[PDB]
Amino acid sequence: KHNMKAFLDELKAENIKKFLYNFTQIPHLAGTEQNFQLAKQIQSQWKEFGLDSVELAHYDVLLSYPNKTHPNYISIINEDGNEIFNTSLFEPPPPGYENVSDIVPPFSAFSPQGMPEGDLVYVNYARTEDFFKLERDMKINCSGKIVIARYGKVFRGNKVKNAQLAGAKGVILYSDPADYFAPGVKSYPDGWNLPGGGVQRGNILNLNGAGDPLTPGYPANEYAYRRGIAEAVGLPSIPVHPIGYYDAQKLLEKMGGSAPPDSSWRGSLKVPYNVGPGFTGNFSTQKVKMHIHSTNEVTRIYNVIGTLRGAVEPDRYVILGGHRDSWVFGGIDPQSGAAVVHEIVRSFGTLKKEGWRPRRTILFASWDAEEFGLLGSTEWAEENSRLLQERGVAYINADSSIEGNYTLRVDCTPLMYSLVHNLTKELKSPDEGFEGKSLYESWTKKSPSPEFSGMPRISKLGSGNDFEVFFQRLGIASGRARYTKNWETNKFSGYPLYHSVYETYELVEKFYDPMFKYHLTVAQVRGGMVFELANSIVLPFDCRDYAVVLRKYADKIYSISMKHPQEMKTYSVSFDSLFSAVKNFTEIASKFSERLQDFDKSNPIVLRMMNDQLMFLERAFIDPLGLPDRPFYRHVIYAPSSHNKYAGESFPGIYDALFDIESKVDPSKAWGEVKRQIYVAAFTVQAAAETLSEVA
Amino acid sequence: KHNMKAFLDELKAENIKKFLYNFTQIPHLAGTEQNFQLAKQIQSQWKEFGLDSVELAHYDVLLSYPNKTHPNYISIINEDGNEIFNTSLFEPPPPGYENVSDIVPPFSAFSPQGMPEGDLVYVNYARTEDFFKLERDMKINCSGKIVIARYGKVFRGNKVKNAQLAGAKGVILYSDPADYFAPGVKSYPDGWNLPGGGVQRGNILNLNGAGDPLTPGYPANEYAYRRGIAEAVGLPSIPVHPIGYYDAQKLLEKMGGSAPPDSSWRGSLKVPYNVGPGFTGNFSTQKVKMHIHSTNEVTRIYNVIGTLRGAVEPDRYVILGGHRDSWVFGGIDPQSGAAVVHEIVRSFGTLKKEGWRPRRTILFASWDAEEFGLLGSTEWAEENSRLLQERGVAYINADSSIEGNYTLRVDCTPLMYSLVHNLTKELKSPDEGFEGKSLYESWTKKSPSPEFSGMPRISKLGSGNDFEVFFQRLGIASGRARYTKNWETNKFSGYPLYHSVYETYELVEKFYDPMFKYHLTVAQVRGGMVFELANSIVLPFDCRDYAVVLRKYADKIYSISMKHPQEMKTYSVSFDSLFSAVKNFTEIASKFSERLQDFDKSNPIVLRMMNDQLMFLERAFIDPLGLPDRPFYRHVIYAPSSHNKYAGESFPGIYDALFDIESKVDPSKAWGEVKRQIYVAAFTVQAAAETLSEVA
Ligand SMILES: *[C@@H]1O[C@H](CO)[C@@H](O[C@@H]2O[C@H](CO)[C@@H](O[C@@H]3O[C@H](CO[C@H]4O[C@H](CO)[C@@H](O)[C@H](O)[C@@H]4O)[C@@H](O)[C@H](O[C@H]4O[C@H](CO)[C@@H](O)[C@H](O)[C@@H]4O)[C@@H]3O)[C@H](O)[C@H]2NC(C)=O)[C@H](O)[C@H]1NC(C)=O
Ligand SMILES: *[C@@H]1O[C@H](CO)[C@@H](O[C@@H]2O[C@H](CO)[C@@H](O[C@@H]3O[C@H](CO[C@H]4O[C@H](CO)[C@@H](O)[C@H](O)[C@@H]4O)[C@@H](O)[C@H](O[C@H]4O[C@H](CO)[C@@H](O)[C@H](O)[C@@H]4O)[C@@H]3O)[C@H](O)[C@H]2NC(C)=O)[C@H](O)[C@H]1NC(C)=O
Ligand SMILES: *[C@@H]1O[C@H](CO)[C@@H](O[C@@H]2O[C@H](CO)[C@@H](O[C@@H]3O[C@H](CO)[C@@H](O)[C@H](O)[C@@H]3O)[C@H](O)[C@H]2NC(C)=O)[C@H](O)[C@H]1NC(C)=O
Ligand SMILES: *[C@@H]1O[C@H](CO)[C@@H](O[C@@H]2O[C@H](CO)[C@@H](O[C@@H]3O[C@H](CO)[C@@H](O)[C@H](O)[C@@H]3O)[C@H](O)[C@H]2NC(C)=O)[C@H](O)[C@H]1NC(C)=O
Ligand SMILES: *[C@@H]1O[C@H](CO)[C@@H](O[C@@H]2O[C@H](CO)[C@@H](O)[C@H](O)[C@H]2NC(C)=O)[C@H](O)[C@H]1NC(C)=O
Ligand SMILES: *[C@@H]1O[C@H](CO)[C@@H](O[C@@H]2O[C@H](CO)[C@@H](O)[C@H](O)[C@H]2NC(C)=O)[C@H](O)[C@H]1NC(C)=O
Ligand SMILES: *[C@@H]1O[C@H](CO)[C@@H](O[C@@H]2O[C@H](CO)[C@@H](O)[C@H](O)[C@H]2NC(C)=O)[C@H](O)[C@H]1NC(C)=O
Ligand SMILES: *[C@@H]1O[C@H](CO)[C@@H](O[C@@H]2O[C@H](CO)[C@@H](O)[C@H](O)[C@H]2NC(C)=O)[C@H](O)[C@H]1NC(C)=O
Ligand SMILES: CC(C)C[C@@H](NC(=O)O[C@@H](CCC(=O)O)C(=O)O)C(=O)O
Ligand SMILES: CC(C)C[C@@H](NC(=O)O[C@@H](CCC(=O)O)C(=O)O)C(=O)O
Ligand SMILES: *[C@@H]1O[C@H](CO)[C@@H](O)[C@H](O)[C@H]1NC(C)=O
Ligand SMILES: *[C@@H]1O[C@H](CO)[C@@H](O)[C@H](O)[C@H]1NC(C)=O
Ligand SMILES: *[C@@H]1O[C@H](CO)[C@@H](O)[C@H](O)[C@H]1NC(C)=O
Ligand SMILES: *[C@@H]1O[C@H](CO)[C@@H](O)[C@H](O)[C@H]1NC(C)=O
Ligand SMILES: *[C@@H]1O[C@H](CO)[C@@H](O)[C@H](O)[C@H]1NC(C)=O
Ligand SMILES: *[C@@H]1O[C@H](CO)[C@@H](O)[C@H](O)[C@H]1NC(C)=O
Ligand SMILES: [Ca+2]
Ligand SMILES: [Ca+2]
Ligand SMILES: [Cl-]
Ligand SMILES: [Cl-]
Ligand SMILES: [Zn+2]
Ligand SMILES: [Zn+2]
Ligand SMILES: [Zn+2]
Ligand SMILES: [Zn+2]
Repeated sequence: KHNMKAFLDELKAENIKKFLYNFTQIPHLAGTEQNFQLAKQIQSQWKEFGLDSVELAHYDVLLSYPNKTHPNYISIINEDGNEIFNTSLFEPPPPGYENVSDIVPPFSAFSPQGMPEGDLVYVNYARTEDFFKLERDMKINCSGKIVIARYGKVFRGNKVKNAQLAGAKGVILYSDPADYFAPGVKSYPDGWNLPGGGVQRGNILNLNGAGDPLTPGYPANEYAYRRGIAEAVGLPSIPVHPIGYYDAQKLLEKMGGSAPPDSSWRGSLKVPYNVGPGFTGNFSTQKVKMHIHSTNEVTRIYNVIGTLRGAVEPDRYVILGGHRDSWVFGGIDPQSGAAVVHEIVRSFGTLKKEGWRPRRTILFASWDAEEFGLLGSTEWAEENSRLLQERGVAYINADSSIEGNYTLRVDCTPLMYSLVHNLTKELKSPDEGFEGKSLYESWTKKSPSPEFSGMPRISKLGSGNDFEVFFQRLGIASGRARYTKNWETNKFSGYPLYHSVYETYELVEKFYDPMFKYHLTVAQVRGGMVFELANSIVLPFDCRDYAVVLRKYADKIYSISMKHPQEMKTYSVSFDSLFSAVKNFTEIASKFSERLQDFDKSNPIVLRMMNDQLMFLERAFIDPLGLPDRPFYRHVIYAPSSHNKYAGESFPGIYDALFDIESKVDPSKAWGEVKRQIYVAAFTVQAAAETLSEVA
Repeated sequence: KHNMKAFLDELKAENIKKFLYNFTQIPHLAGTEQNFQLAKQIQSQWKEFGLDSVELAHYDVLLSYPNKTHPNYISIINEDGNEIFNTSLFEPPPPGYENVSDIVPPFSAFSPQGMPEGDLVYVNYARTEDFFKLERDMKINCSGKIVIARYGKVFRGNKVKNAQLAGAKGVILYSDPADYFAPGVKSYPDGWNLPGGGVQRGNILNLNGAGDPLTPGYPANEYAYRRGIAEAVGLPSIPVHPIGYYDAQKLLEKMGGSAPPDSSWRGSLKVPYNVGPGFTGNFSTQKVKMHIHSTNEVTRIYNVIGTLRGAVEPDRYVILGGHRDSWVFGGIDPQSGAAVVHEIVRSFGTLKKEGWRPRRTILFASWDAEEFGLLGSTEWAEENSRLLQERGVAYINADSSIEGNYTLRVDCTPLMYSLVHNLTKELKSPDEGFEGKSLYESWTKKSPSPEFSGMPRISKLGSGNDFEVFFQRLGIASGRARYTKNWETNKFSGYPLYHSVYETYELVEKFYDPMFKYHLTVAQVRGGMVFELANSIVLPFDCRDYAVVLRKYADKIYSISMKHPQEMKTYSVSFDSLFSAVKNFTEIASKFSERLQDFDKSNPIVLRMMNDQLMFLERAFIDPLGLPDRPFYRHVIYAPSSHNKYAGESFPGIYDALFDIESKVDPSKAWGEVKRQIYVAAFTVQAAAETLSEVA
């Protein structure tokens, strides 16, 4: 028969392996011919796999590339203006790829051009709190300095924004062995650690959900009217360049000025980690000079969109999407995800050729230009926003299936918590020592919930991937699942070879997943979720799980405010409305759940009415006015952190109103805005609750 | 049986008459006790009439009232500062009402306080083109002058905005007999003309759809956080007061300076209509002084919301709404509408008591505070926006049923054109000389379409009534219908006794509609529309009618642009994308219409899928970013005119970008913005078209 088990049993580790090899032999950088050729290949294969239609959706977006005949690099210059040390022009290519053409050298995409020259200040991870420590506690002024920051902890675009706001005239980003070299493991090609010549590529935009910097709000189609570059969204104002730890050692070893303030500022290199500014006595007349010549260029990109039409509710869409573009070979990011999507489409297509169709329509997407700011997913969603907001049931992301081989890592809306628990209880653990046990059992053992015994950790959605437009702009229930490494403290830093030329097929096959069993398990989780969302008669969302988390978030935000009890008295700052709304949501959700299990199961209108109530529940948390100064982050419960795009923040409007409030010059105005955000949150929670009330 | 004919036959002229008398014996000013008492009465009666639930929804909004012990008035002062002439403190009350308490004296709601003193400039109707003529052609400077303007042609808030922008320090509004005294008709109480002591009340806000000035975006509930008055939306900065033509004659008779520029500036009073500034030689040292002491006050208002639950689609809402608050007795505005709504609810309730229910849910609303800026409808829609945008099928307004007795006047979305044609063909004309003929026949004869032989005129929706939030903010298909007077050239000026103490029951019964036959016909049109919208199996919308009008609007906007052919060449301004989108909409709508008539009529999912496509078609014209500087006008095809809130403008984003473009100092920038608006319009039309495509 044609059920979830038939779907899941058709998925094969060996196919995922074959696909990963196929997708990682040459670079697939967004906007390049090689990436268009792969788009055409996946379009052809998805048609052959059995999808009803498979189309390319193209857009012309702003991208950024180094100048091939004018390379980017950093120097130390002496007082004569001789360049006495230069950083590398490329990463040493991996064995057997030293003749591959078109490997883009390391660069920070969207850096402006410039040749700034100055003294270095070391800023640790360039986090908001690192800059607070420098300016407020240490009294070090970054104005007109070049800052050097280690990668890790937060999205690199936030580091750049923080350095600009501190008055830096350039930023150097580097990978410290403390963050990218696990003790006791060898460097690539002999292990999975970053070598000293390896460098992490990546964009440094602050788009806040806008998509293409030139066309915020509207798709970058053939007649689009573009902003001028001076009005573009999210571009950095100062030059930025990334380097490896061999080169960083050379820039850091001569650093003078103040000692590091404590040990959380010292990495693993044999240098003092002095903060500066500038070099010690003998070298105090030497300076650092950047040479950045990259150009921004409007360039065509291509999404592949595959449709499997639903048999009963073809106007309800379940979307499985992940990106195809890579920095170089994309052995983990993104092709370990794309190979999994490819096998899922193949399995669904096998069932379709046997006469089966899902209840609801399934859309499959291979997005382009994710690495340049989620551009392909965002432009397509802008083009199709009316269809998505009235018809979109759920979005399941599918970037890298593995970033480690320890346990599962899931981030999703609370509406999917019960679905994920139930599905993982029905899947076999691939883990050593859990033979014969469920994935739920191994995952719960290795990643326990901080709040509940016998349950696994599930995190908030932040951003930094292609679910952002669907979840934070449009309010479509979204989720993601992948295998990860131990110690989720380091989760925002990436794995050691992230965005380097060393992320290859061989890396995955030799060091991560030789039997492709972790890939297979992740295919069963993502595919199983899509199967349930597209086939369950009642949508598999539990509104009571939202009620639980809303109380947790309300307790958390109240606790932050209560660090300022005198101000809460003076300005009559009350959270009563917010707790009332959460209480009401809890009561209404409980009654709705009772009707959902009781309602006349023979009545397809009451069913679809109740399915519409479940589908539009995530949508109810959207505020059409957006969050302050971030018009494309419209979800009132969740937004990417203003300090770290990768992290989700709960009740973000109230959180940002409270952040560093003790430093605001006009406290009455500042606390007025806290009160306004409490009203907006309490109203939105109550409005969302009321969508679950009886409809008339 | 229980069909539309049973509904329509139950409606009685005599009941409408009884209700109108009942609703007009005492003033029902928003925020007053008398108006709360009437809300409670209508709640009780709607329950007794048979509705499933009837609730009050209350809000606390900014309202404005004169000071009872410090009256507003205008003077002419001599050089000694003696007040030699004062305007009236009240309108002489009508016969038998001279002892009615709490008649609010004439005032302009939301005027600031002030006692400005200066020279008068006469500005005709204070339209954008009147100010253009004064400053540009006549070289008259209004800076620091008091302007005097006649009512008519455009909404009074636009006059006030125009006077402020010209630098006026006060505005005097008056009713000229040219606009408010029909030749050969007697003054009230002997006829329906405005007496010389009659004065038109009315608010002078420029809200642009915001609702309560203190809470834009969110309902003014019990925990709302308000803006300070300095940040309130839409308040005027200069004092404003209205007067009758006896008083206006006294202010205008001494006017000197320049002669009127032509005869379209002269009204019917025996004065020169000199433009000023100031008075002629002998009186040149006299000035005009305003004394305004009104206060703005947050005040509770109450909407009555009645529900008749649908039998098959209870989660689909058809709304019939109109306001209850009046300036004084509200004999025409609004109680001639409210009495009709009351009889419609009574008829629906009779059918319900016999076991009938409509297919879809019908919501009935008695809105408060319409006269102070559409506040009650807008706050309720802000509170319920998530429910309305996912479930709202249609909104039918119900302000005054009659403003004349000549023929029908309909404004609606093109989606309702076919519904209105079909219904009026099935109704009897009440008109003299059309006995035995259809309403369609009399209406088409008296108000022919400017474009099509054998069809009636149907106008665009503008604003100035409670449909605004539903149609221009939320994108719910909306319509309105009433009986009107001849010569629709004067349609924006009102009938002579509009917003005066003389609008009484006696006015309607003696002079407008003694047999209540025009009221009955309007009840059959509004009720018949609500019946069809709530009961037709397929929603009674024809998307092909939108396609026709979109081509007309595209031709019109292209023609405006083509007055500037040299600029269109220089800046490559092309309308090709917009015409392409309209062509595509036309083709897709045609194919959708074919499926709608062909689809398997036994399949309720294809039906509801296709009903959802019809319901969300109006919704597709909403841009979540709004129009420039008008965030609550989000419909891209229609917005209230920026020059006249009562008039609708088509493709408003392009129209406003083109308006007076030859006067912009930076033509490249100005034409860039025209091109941006063409892209937005072309994109939105294509996106709306695509919602009618096959769904997968
Ligand atoms: C969580 O869910 C509950 C419902 O269980 C909501 O409760 C409502 O809470 C508000 C307070 O925010 C109450 O508002 C009060 O309404 C009174 C009149 O209520 C009657 O009439 C209405 C019809 O209009 C009915 O809906 C209702 O059942 C009652 O019969 C007003 O008189 C109150 O105003 C007076 O008191 C206040 C406070 O002291 C003064 O400031 C005023 O000036 C005035 O004197 C007040 O407005 C409302 O009645 C409650 N509804 C109920 C119980 O059904 C919560 O609001 C909701 N939480 C959130 C965050 O939305
Ligand atoms: C009204 O409806 C029609 C559909 O009937 C839409 O037509 C589309 O119009 C656009 C132009 O705006 C066409 O875009 C062109 O697409 C070419 C590739 O198309 C092929 O591949 C796609 C899959 O990606 C298929 O959908 C399609 O069927 C084709 O097989 C590009 O090569 C074109 O770019 C090249 O030419 C232009 C113009 O000279 C250059 O500027 C470029 O640099 C490049 O050389 C171009 O982008 C699109 O193909 C049309 N779709 C069709 C026919 O199905 C209208 O757009 C629509 N109106 C509006 C307002 O939306
Ligand atoms: C995840 O799995 C759990 C456990 O199976 C699911 O909860 C269970 O769901 C069913 C509904 O299919 C409930 O059965 C019902 O029981 C009541 C009597 O209590 C009866 O009236 C109904 O006719 C029906 O048989 C069952 O109680 C419930 N168990 C719980 C809550 O412990 C859950 O729905 C799954 N989550 C999904 C699909 O998202
Ligand atoms: C307003 O009234 C007109 C005239 O009645 C309505 O148009 C008519 O609608 C019916 C659909 O109920 C059409 O009948 C169909 O004819 C085709 C064959 O051409 C057949 O395949 C179908 O089975 C069905 O019988 C009829 O053609 C059509 N007449 C027209 C367009 O002239 C119109 O729908 C009404 N508008 C509303 C309800 O909004
Ligand atoms: C990846 O797999 C695809 C699909 O099998 C290969 O593309 C095919 O190559 C054959 C032989 O060269 C051609 O005849 C077909 O036209 C191709 N099919 C499609 C759908 O493109 C591709 O060569 C493989 N790539 C690598 C690097 O191994
Ligand atoms: C670092 O690179 C720079 C640029 O290529 C080198 O400086 C150049 O040296 C050549 C040959 O001596 C001169 O013709 C250029 O005028 C120099 N350019 C600049 C911008 O200074 C420099 O030698 C390199 N330093 C090393 C390898 O230590
Ligand atoms: C308007 O009609 C209503 C409803 O008939 C009248 O209110 C009723 O008055 C009677 C007798 O005074 C009371 O016993 C009822 O309690 C009232 N009913 C309701 C539902 O309020 C009202 O008096 C009429 N008003 C005028 C001015 O004639
Ligand atoms: C217009 O009204 C004003 C204000 O009431 C009158 O001027 C006042 O006259 C009284 C009695 O003579 C004085 O006590 C006040 O000091 C005056 N007030 C002001 C503000 O001037 C004025 O007489 C009236 N003019 C008429 C009726 O022609
Ligand atoms: C496989 C993961 C490590 C990919 C990682 N995302 C990611 O690398 O996306 C890119 C682009 C993200 C963005 O521009 O928002 C980046 O961070 O440089 C994430 O989802 O955490
Ligand atoms: C019966 C009509 C003459 C009522 C008329 N509307 C109306 O009087 O509304 C009021 C308030 C309108 C507003 O504030 O938008 C006004 O214009 O003063 C209209 O719809 O044209
Ligand atoms: C890149 O640098 C070369 C060589 O100096 C120069 O000729 C060219 O203008 C640059 N290319 C771009 C795209 O700016
Ligand atoms: C940092 O330095 C610049 C000038 O070199 C100055 O404008 C700025 O105010 C300084 N900030 C401080 C001292 O906080
Ligand atoms: C994969 O698992 C093995 C066994 O625990 C381990 O030695 C290896 O380090 C893991 N690989 C990675 C990349 O973590
Ligand atoms: C109205 O005027 C009176 C009398 O001059 C004054 O006492 C009162 O303050 C005013 N009322 C308001 C509401 O401003
Ligand atoms: C109108 O008068 C004021 C000063 O009385 C002046 O500021 C303004 O520029 C004048 N406008 C003209 C002459 O257009
Ligand atoms: C009502 O109709 C009669 C007959 O044409 C006419 O004399 C009268 O003026 C009309 N009333 C109004 C208010 O137009
Ligand atoms: Ca865009
Ligand atoms: Ca409001
Ligand atoms: Cl992912
Ligand atoms: Cl109306
Ligand atoms: Zn990725
Ligand atoms: Zn990446
Ligand atoms: Zn009215
Ligand atoms: Zn009115």
